[PDB]
Amino acid sequence: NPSLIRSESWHVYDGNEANLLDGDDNTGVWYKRSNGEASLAGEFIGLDLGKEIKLDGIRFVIGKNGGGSSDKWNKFKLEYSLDNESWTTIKEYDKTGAPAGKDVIEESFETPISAKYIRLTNLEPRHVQLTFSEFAIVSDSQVQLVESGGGLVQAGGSLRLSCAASRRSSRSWAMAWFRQAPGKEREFVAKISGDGRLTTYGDSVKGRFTISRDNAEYLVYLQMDSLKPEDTAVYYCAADDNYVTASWRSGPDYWGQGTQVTVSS
Amino acid sequence: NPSLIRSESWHVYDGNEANLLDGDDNTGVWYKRSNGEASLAGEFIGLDLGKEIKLDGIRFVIGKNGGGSSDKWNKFKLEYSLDNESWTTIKEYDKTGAPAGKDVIEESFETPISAKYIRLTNLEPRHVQLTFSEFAIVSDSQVQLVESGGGLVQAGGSLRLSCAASRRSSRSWAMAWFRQAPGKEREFVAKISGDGRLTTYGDSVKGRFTISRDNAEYLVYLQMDSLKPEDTAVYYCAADDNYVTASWRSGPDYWGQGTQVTVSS
Amino acid sequence: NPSLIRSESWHVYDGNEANLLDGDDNTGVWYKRSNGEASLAGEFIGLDLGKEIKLDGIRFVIGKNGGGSSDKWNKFKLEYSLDNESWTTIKEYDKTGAPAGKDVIEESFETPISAKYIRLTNLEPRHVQLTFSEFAIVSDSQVQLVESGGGLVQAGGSLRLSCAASRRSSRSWAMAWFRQAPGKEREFVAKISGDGRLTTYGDSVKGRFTISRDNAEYLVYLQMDSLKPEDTAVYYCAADDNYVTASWRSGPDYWGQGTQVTVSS
Amino acid sequence: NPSLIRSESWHVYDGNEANLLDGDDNTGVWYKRSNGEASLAGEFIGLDLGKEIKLDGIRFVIGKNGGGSSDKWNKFKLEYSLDNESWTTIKEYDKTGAPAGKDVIEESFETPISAKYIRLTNLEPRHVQLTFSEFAIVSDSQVQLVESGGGLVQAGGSLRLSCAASRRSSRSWAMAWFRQAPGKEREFVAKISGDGRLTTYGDSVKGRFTISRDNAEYLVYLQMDSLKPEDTAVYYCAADDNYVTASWRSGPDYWGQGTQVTVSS
Amino acid sequence: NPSLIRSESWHVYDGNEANLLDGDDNTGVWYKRSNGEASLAGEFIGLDLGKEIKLDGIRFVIGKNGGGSSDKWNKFKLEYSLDNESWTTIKEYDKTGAPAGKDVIEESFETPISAKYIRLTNLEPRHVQLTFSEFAIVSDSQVQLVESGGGLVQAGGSLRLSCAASRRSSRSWAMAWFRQAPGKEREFVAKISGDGRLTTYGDSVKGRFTISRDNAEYLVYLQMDSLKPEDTAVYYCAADDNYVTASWRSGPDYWGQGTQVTVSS
Amino acid sequence: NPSLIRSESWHVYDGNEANLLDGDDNTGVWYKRSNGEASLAGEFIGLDLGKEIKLDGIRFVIGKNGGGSSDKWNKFKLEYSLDNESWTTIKEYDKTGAPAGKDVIEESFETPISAKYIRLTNLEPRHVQLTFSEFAIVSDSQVQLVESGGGLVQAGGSLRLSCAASRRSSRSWAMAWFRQAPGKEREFVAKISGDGRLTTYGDSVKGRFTISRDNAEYLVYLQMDSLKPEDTAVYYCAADDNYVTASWRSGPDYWGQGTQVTVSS
Amino acid sequence: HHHHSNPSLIRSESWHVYDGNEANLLDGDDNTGVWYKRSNGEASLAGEFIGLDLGKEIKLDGIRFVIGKNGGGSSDKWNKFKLEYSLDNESWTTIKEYDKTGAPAGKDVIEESFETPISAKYIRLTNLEPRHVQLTFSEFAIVSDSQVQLVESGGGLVQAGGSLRLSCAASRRSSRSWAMAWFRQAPGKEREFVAKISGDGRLTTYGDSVKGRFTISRDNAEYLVYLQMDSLKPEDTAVYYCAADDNYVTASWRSGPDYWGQGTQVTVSS
Ligand SMILES: CN(Cc1cnc2nc(N)nc(N)c2n1)c1ccc(C(=O)N[C@@H](CCC(=O)O)C(=O)O)cc1
Ligand SMILES: CN(Cc1cnc2nc(N)nc(N)c2n1)c1ccc(C(=O)N[C@@H](CCC(=O)O)C(=O)O)cc1
Ligand SMILES: CN(Cc1cnc2nc(N)nc(N)c2n1)c1ccc(C(=O)N[C@@H](CCC(=O)O)C(=O)O)cc1
Ligand SMILES: CN(Cc1cnc2nc(N)nc(N)c2n1)c1ccc(C(=O)N[C@@H](CCC(=O)O)C(=O)O)cc1
Ligand SMILES: CN(Cc1cnc2nc(N)nc(N)c2n1)c1ccc(C(=O)N[C@@H](CCC(=O)O)C(=O)O)cc1
Ligand code: NA
Ligand code: NA
Ligand code: NA
Ligand code: NA
Ligand code: NA
Ligand code: NA
Ligand code: NA
Ligand code: NA
Ligand code: NA
Ligand code: NA
Ligand code: NA
Ligand code: NA
Ligand code: NA
Ligand code: NA
Repeated sequence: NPSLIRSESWHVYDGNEANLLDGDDNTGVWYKRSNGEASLAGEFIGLDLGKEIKLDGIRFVIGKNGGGSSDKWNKFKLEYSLDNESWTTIKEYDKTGAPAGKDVIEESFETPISAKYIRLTNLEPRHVQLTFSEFAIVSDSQVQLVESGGGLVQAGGSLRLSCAASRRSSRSWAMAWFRQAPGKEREFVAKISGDGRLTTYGDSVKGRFTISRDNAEYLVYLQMDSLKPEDTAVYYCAADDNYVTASWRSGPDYWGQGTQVTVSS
Repeated sequence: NPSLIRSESWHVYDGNEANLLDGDDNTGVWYKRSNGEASLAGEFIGLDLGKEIKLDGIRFVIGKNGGGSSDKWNKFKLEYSLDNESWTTIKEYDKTGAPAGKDVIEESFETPISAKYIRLTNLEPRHVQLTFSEFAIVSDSQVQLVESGGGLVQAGGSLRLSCAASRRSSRSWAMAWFRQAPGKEREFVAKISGDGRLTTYGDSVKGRFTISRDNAEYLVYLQMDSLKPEDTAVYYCAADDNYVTASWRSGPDYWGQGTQVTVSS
Repeated sequence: NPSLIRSESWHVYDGNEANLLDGDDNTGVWYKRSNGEASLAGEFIGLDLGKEIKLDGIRFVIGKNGGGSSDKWNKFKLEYSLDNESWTTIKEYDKTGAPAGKDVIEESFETPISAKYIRLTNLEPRHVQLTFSEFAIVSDSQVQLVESGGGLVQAGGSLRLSCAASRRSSRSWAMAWFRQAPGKEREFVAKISGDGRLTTYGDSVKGRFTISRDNAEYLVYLQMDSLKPEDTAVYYCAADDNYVTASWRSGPDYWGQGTQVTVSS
Repeated sequence: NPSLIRSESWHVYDGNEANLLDGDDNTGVWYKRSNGEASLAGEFIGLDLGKEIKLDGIRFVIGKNGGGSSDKWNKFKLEYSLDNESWTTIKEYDKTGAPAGKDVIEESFETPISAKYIRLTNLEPRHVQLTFSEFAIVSDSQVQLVESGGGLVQAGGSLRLSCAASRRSSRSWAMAWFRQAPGKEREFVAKISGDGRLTTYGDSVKGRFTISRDNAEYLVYLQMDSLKPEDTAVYYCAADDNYVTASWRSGPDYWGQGTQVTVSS
Repeated sequence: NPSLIRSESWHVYDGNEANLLDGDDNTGVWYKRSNGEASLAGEFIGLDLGKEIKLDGIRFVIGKNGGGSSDKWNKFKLEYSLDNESWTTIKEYDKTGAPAGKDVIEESFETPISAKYIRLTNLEPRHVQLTFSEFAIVSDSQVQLVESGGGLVQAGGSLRLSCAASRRSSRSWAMAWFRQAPGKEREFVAKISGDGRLTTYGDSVKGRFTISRDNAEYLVYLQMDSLKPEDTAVYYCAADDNYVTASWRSGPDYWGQGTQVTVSS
Repeated sequence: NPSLIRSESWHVYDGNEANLLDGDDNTGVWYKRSNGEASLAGEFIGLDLGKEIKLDGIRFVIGKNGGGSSDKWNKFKLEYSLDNESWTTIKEYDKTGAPAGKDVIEESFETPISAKYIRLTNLEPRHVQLTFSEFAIVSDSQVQLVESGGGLVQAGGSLRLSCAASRRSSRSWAMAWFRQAPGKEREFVAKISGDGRLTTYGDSVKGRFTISRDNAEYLVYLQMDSLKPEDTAVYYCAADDNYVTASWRSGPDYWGQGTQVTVSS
Repeated sequence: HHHHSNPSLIRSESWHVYDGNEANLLDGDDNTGVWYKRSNGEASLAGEFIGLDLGKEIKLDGIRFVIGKNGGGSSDKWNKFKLEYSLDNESWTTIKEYDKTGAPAGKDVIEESFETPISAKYIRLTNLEPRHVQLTFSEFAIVSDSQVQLVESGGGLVQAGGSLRLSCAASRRSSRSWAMAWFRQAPGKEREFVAKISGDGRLTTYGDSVKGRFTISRDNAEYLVYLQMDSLKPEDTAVYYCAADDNYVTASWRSGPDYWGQGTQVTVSS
C-alpha cells in the first residue's frame, strides 16, 4: 500500500497528508517550509510504493484549490528509483507562468516502468508556498494570510520569510511585518505600499532587514540579514488598506498566525 | 533610581516588574521561562544600581504570596559587582525544602560594601516556576494552572515543560497534557494519575515523551525527546478529578492558557 | 453578647475560643479532638444567642490562616433551633477539595429567621484537624506538628490518631510514630516512607496497628486496634528526611508534642 | 397515677424522684450507683402504669439540665410488659456522641400498645453518672463535684469509682483521689495531671490502684484491685489548679463529698 | 453479539430480556427482586462484550415507559472490566428525583476504552422496582399492581416487600396486603389509607408487621419482622377506593399477582 | 569472620588490609590509586560478612594517624546491600575541611538492619590520598613523600598525579616533579614555589603539563595532557628549600619513590 | 622533719599558662603538658628559658626534656636554642645547641647522655633567636641511678607612641581555608572591627579607626596569624579577639565568623 515521502523541511500548515492519497482532487495540503521560505532545488514529494512494481502511468495533482498566491514549482522533474539512492528522470517540466491552482500531471507509460519509489523533484529555487492535492499510480469560512520560512538561526545569519494568501483581493493592500517576543508587545518591523513603491522600517531593523513583494505571484518577503538574538520572536504578516496606518497594531485588517524565528548567540 | 536586571530567558506571566520595586511585599511577578522549564544555574535576578555606591544592606523578597506550587530556588548566591563582568559572593543559601511563599532575605553589611550591581544568582537547576516580590537596598482567586518552558528546538532535540498552580487543592487530581496545532483539533498527549503511579500516552508521542509529577513541589512535567516537526503545537496542561476521563477533551475541570512548542528542520 | 457552643469532645490546641467572637478574621483557634482523631457526623460549632431573635443572615469564617493541612469539614449543614431540641436545616455545603485556610460563609435571609441557636453541623466523618476563625450574625513562623485523637479507651478497643503540620514543606518526609510511658524510654512504633509505599512496625505492635498518610491533605494516621494497657503512653509523630533513620530516636528532625493514650481494662 | 420504677443498685444524690413525674423538663434527679460506678446491661428506668392501659406515645427526657459531664446511656431500648417478667422491644437507640444535658425522647406509636409497664433498658455498659429530667405517657454560683460507685465489697476483690462534675471548665485541672477513715486523716491516694500524662500514688496503694481520666465525657476514675480491709474509708475526689500541689490536703481547690467504700474480710 | 449481564438477585416480571438488546427504546423489562424489595449497593446491569474490545461510547436506556412508580436508581456508576474481577469507574451519576420512565444515558469515549465488560452499578440502597429498556455500544393497556421482594428466610428473620404500579391514578387509593397459603383461604394482613395516616393489622401479624407508603415514589411497603413458619404464603397487594372495605376479600378493586414468601426453621 | 572489600583501582602503599580488621584503631593502611590520583564518585571501602546478618551499628575509622596530608573523602555515604547489586543509603556525611587524622564513624542502629554488605562510598571527587584504620560491625621516623596516579594510559590522553606527605613541616618548601626512563637520565619536569605563585616547566613539556599545589590540604599535583610515548618513566616528587635549586637533580632535600607512568600507542 | 624534694620547674616570667598546669610538666607523663601565652609581645625573645632547679648541686648522667606537646595544630617550638647549666644561677655553660627549624608541630623528645657526669644545680633550654610562635611543653626529667581552639597571645600593657605584636594559634588545623580577622571590644562598648586577611594572605582590610597604624599578617606554614600594632593610643584599649570565617567578605562583620578566641587584653597608658 503506497505511502507518501517528501522533503523534511516542509511542515503541514492546513489540511493533512492523508488528503494526498485519498482519490479526491479537492482535498489538499498547504506547506510552510522550515528554515527560510524558498523551496530549494532538490526538494521533492512523491510516494514510496512499498516494494518494486510495474507502473503503467501516474496521476499526481499539484497545487490546490483557490485563487490565491502562486502555489507550484517552476521547473521540476518526475523521477523513479529502486534503491532510494539512484534516480532516473522520466520527464522534465517547465510550468513558469502557470496560474495558481490544481494542475493535473497525468503521465502514461506505454512500457511499464519498474520502480519502488517515484517522485517530483524541484529543479530551481522557488519562492512560493507549495500546495498539493493528490498522488496516485496507474497499475492498470473566510481567507488567510500565511507566513512561512523560519526556525533556528545562528547569530549574524540571514533568513528570509514569505507571506502568501488563500484568495486574491480586487483591491490593493499595504502589507506589513510585525513581531512579538514572549510577554512583550507586538512591535512594528516593516511596511510596504500596495504598488511596492513606498517602504519604511522600524528603528531596530533599518539597514539589516528588507521588505518586498511580488504582486504577480502574490507574496511578500522579509529578508533578515545580520540577525541578533534580540530578533527572536514570532513574526506576523499583516494587510492594511491604509499604508499610513499599516505600522500600528490597530491598523491591519488582516493578520497571519505567525512564524517563530529564534536566533541563538 | 535603581532598575531591575534579570535573566534574559524569563518572561512575565502575571503582574509586572514594577511590582518588584514598588516598595510593597504583596505585589509580585510570576515568571515563565522560554526553552525549558528548568531554571539553569547562572540564572539571576537583582538590581542595577545606577553608579558605584556604599551599601548598608539589602532586603530582597523572593517567592510570591500563595500556597500553590513551589516558587523559589534551592541553592543560590547573593553576589555584587562594579562592572557587571566580575562578581563576588556575599552569601550562599540553601533553601531546600522551604514551603512556597514569600521569603524575606535580609542582610546587614556591617562593612559598607561598594557595588553598582547586586543580585541573587542560581547554583543548581530548579524545576519550578519562579515568583518574586520585592528588591530593595539600604544606604546612609479562582485557581489558575500555568505551563512554562516551550520554545523552538531543532528536530531530534529535547524540551521539557512544567505546569504550576496558584492554589493547592485538598482533593487529588489526574493531570494531562493536550496539544493543539492551529486549525487542527486539540489532541490528547499524556495523562498521569493522582499519585503518579499510572500513565498513558497517545500513539504518536508514545516512547518519545514522558509525563511525571512531583506532588510535594506541585508541578507536573513533560519531557519531550526525539522531537519531530509534527510535534509543533500549543501544549496545554489540564486537571481532571477522574483519570479515565482525563484523556478526553471534555474530562478536565481546569485548563492552562497553554505553551508553544515548535520543532524546526 | 452571643456565646459559642461546640462539640464537647474537642479541646483547644492553640489560639483561644475568644478569637472566635472577637470580630477579627486573622485570629482563630486550632482544635484537637479527644477520643479519636476524626470529627464525626453530628458534630457542631455555632452560637447560642441567649434568646429568640430575628436573623438577617450570618457570617461564619471557617478554617484559619492556613498553608498546611486541610482544616475544614467536607459536607456540613447550617441549621437553627428555637428550643434546642429541634433543628431545621438552612443550607447544606459541600466543600470537598477546598484548599486549606480561611473560608468565608456569608448568608442572607430575605425574610428573617426566628432562632435561639444557629450552627454548622457536620454531615460525614472527617479525618482532619479542624480550625475556625470567626462567628458573627446580622440583625437591626516556623513549623509545628500537631497530633490529635488522644484520650481513653477500654482494653481490646480501637483508636485513631492523626498528625497535622502548620506549614507544608517542599521536600518529601518519611513520617514515624513513637511512644513513651513516663520514666520509660521512647520506643519506636511505626514508620512510613515519603510516598506511603513502604511501612514497618515495631515488634510490640505488628498486626494491631496501621500507619497511613494522605499526602494531598497532609496528615499521617495511626490506627490502633486490639489495644491493651501496655499501650498506654504519650504518642509522638515525627518527620525524618531519611526513612532508614526514621525509626531511631535521633533520625527525625521535627517532633510533635504528642497526644496521651491510655488503655484501661 | 403512674409511679416510677428503676434499677435497685442506683440511689439518689440530688433532687428526688418526684421531679421525674412533675410535667417539668427543668427539674431532675442525679443518680450515684453502688458496687461499681458503671451502669450495666439490663439496668433500667421507667413507669409502673398502675393498671394495664393503652398508649399512643411516650415522652421521656433523659439527662438533666446543664452542660456538665455526659449523663445518658449510649445504647438502650424501649420496652414494655404486661406481666413484668417478659418484655417486648419498641425502638432501640444509639446516642453515642450525644451532648450532656436534656435529651427528649418523644415517640408516638402508629398502633396503640397496651402494657402495665414501659421503661428504658441499657444494652451496653456505660462509665457515666446517669441523670434524668422527666417521664410521661400519652392516652387519647459554684461548681459541684461527685463521686459514684462503691459501697460494700469482699476482700481481695475489685471496685471502680468515678467522679463527675456539674459545670465544666475552660481551664485544665489536676484531679486527685484522697481517702479518709473515720478518726484519721485524709490520705492521698492518687493524682493525675490535666492532660492525663502524669500520675502518682500513695505507697499504700501503688500497684493495686489506677487513676485515669476521660476529658471528653468529663470524668475521673479510680480502678481499685485486690482491696484489703484497711482500704475501708470515704473516698473523695478533688481538683487542683496545680498538679504539683495536688497530693497535699491544702492543695485541691474543689472537693467532692465523698463515697463510702467498705472491704469486709 | 454482546450478551446481557445483571444481578443474580433479580428475576423478570414481564418483558423478555432480549428486549434489552433489540435496539428499540419502547420495549423493556420490569424486574422483581429475590430477597427483599430494595436494590442494594453493588447490584448491576450491563454487557458481556464477548471478547475484549475497544469502545467509543455506549447508550443505555434505563426505566421503562409508563408514568408509574419510580423505576431507577438514585446514585450509580458506569464502570468497566477486563476480566470481570476488576472495575474501573467511568462516571458516577446522581438522578435523585428524576421522574419515572425512560432515561437515555449516552456517553462518548473520545479515546477508545478497552473492555470485555461494561455495566451500571448501584451506589446506595434504592427502594423501587427497577425496569430497563435498552443496552448498546458504539465501536466504529390496564393497570398492574406488582409485588416484589420475598424469597426464603430463616424463622425469626426479617423481610420487606414492595408494591409498584404501571400507571398513576389521579384518584387516590387505599392499599392493603393479603396472604394465602394454598388450599387454605386468602387472609387479610394489613391496610393503609391514601394519606397514610390510617392503618390497621390482621390479628396474627399484630405488632410484627408494618405497612407503609411513599406516594411521591408510588410504592407501598410491607415490613415483616420476626417471621414464623406460619407466615409462609403468597402475599398480594390490593387497591381499594374505600379504606373501610380494604380489609375485606370482596373490597379491593385491583389485585397484584402475588409474591411467594417462605419461612423455614 | 568478615572480609574487607574496596575499589579495585587501589593499591596498598603502607600497612596491610589486616590492620583494618584487626580491632586496633592504631594500625592502618595507606592507599594509592591507578590511572589518576583523584578519587572518583562511587569508590568505596567496607565489609563482606559471608551470610546476611542483623546489624546493630558499625564502627569505621577512616583516615589514619599523623598530622600529614588530608586523608578523608569530603562527601560520602554509608550504604548496605543483600545481593551486592542494589544499595540503600543510611547516612551521608559531609566532612569538608576535617583535619588530617583519624575519624570515628560510629553509628548506632536502634532498629537493626540486615545486610550481607555495608560500605562507605564516595559522593563527589576527592583529590587526596586515602588512608583508613578500622572496620567493625556490632551484633552483641623521618618523613615519607608519596606519589599517586601512576599507571598506563594511551597516546593523546590525560592523567593526573598527587604527592602527599606523612608529616607537615613548619618550613615552607618549593616542590618539583622529575621523571626517568630505564637505561636513561633523570630529568627535571616542573617546579613550584612554596606559595605557588611561581612555576617553570621542562622543555619537552611547556604548554602541555600543569603543576599546582594545595597548601591547606598539603598536596602537589601534576596534570598531564596529550601524552606521548616519550613520557614513559617513573615519576618523582621532591621537595627543596630553595625554589632555584629545585630544578636540579642535586638541590632537593627529600624524594618520593616514584610512581610508574606508561603511555602506549 | 624528714624530706625528699624532687627538682622543680623554672621558666621566663613573661609567660603565663593558658591550658594545663605545670604539675603536668613534672609528672613523668609525656601526654600531659602546658600551653603558654606571653605577656607584652607575642614573640619569644632570645634568652627566654625553661628548665629545672635541682634543689642543690648534683651529678647528672643525663636529662630528658620533651618540648612541644600533643598537637596536630600550629607550630609549638623554638627554632634555635641551647641546653645549658649553672651552679650559681648567675652564669651558664652551653652543653649543646639545636636548630629545629622546619619541624612539625607536636612533641619533640630531647634525651641526652653525659658520658662523664656534669654536676650542676640548674639546667635548662634557652631560646637563641626570636620565635613568633606560641610555646608548648610536656615533661622535664633528669638521671641519677572534642572541639577546636583559637588563642591570642601578647600584650597586656604599653604606653603611648608604642608598638606590640599579637598572635593567634589553633589547637588543630582545618583542611579548608579560612579568612581570619581581629576585633576589639572596649569596656561597656560594642565589639568593633579591626582588620582581616584572606586565607591566602593576598587581601587585607583595616577599620578606619586604625588604617596605617596596624598591620595584619599570616603564616600558613606555621598556622599563625599576626597583628602588628604601631603608634598606639589609650583609645586602643580593649580585649582583642581573633576569628575565623569561611567568607572574606563576612569576615569583618560581627556575625560572619564561625570561631572566636576568648581574647587577650591590651591596655595603653600615656
Ligand atoms: C487541579 N488543582 C491544581 C493542581 C492539582 N494537583 C497538582 N499536582 C501537581 N503535581 N502539580 C500541579 N500543578 C497540580 N495542580 C487544583 C484544583 C482546584 C483548586 C481549587 O482552589 N479547587 C477548588 C475546590 C475547592 C473548593 O470547593 O473551593 C476551589 O475552588 O477551591 C486548586 C488546585
Ligand atoms: C516535616 N514537614 C511536616 C510534614 C511533612 N509531610 C507530611 N505528610 C503528611 N501526609 N502529613 C503530614 N502531617 C506531614 N507533615 C515539614 C517540614 C518543614 C516545614 C517547614 O516549614 N520548615 C521550615 C524550616 C526550614 C526550611 O526553610 O526548609 C522550612 O522553611 O522548611 C514544614 C513541614
Ligand atoms: C390503584 N392505583 C394503583 C396505586 C395507587 N396508589 C398507590 N400509592 C402508592 N403509594 N403506591 C402504589 N403503588 C399505588 N398504586 C391505580 C388505580 C387505577 C389506575 C388506572 O390507570 N385505572 C384505570 C381505570 C380508572 C380510571 O382511569 O378512571 C384507567 O383508566 O387507567 C392506575 C393505578
Ligand atoms: C579556624 N581554623 C583555625 C585557623 C585556620 N587557618 C589559620 N591560618 C593561619 N595562618 N593561622 C591560624 N591561626 C589559622 N587558624 C580552624 C577552624 C576549624 C578547624 C577544625 O578542626 N574544623 C572542623 C571541620 C572538620 C569537620 O567537619 O570535622 C572540625 O570540626 O574539625 C581547624 C582550624
Ligand atoms: C618536605 N615536606 C613535605 C611537604 C612540604 N610542603 C608541601 N606542600 C604541599 N602543598 N604539598 C605537599 N605534599 C608538601 N609536602 C616535609 C619535609 C620535612 C618534614 C619534616 O618532618 N622534616 C624533618 C626535618 C626538618 C625538621 O623538622 O627539622 C623533621 O624534623 O620532621 C615534613 C614535611
Ligand atoms: Na486529495
Ligand atoms: Na485599516
Ligand atoms: Na512588591
Ligand atoms: Na471530570
Ligand atoms: Na477571630
Ligand atoms: Na531527633
Ligand atoms: Na422534672
Ligand atoms: Na491550688
Ligand atoms: Na428494547
Ligand atoms: Na370497593
Ligand atoms: Na587498625
Ligand atoms: Na637544597
Ligand atoms: Na607531662
Ligand atoms: Na561564615
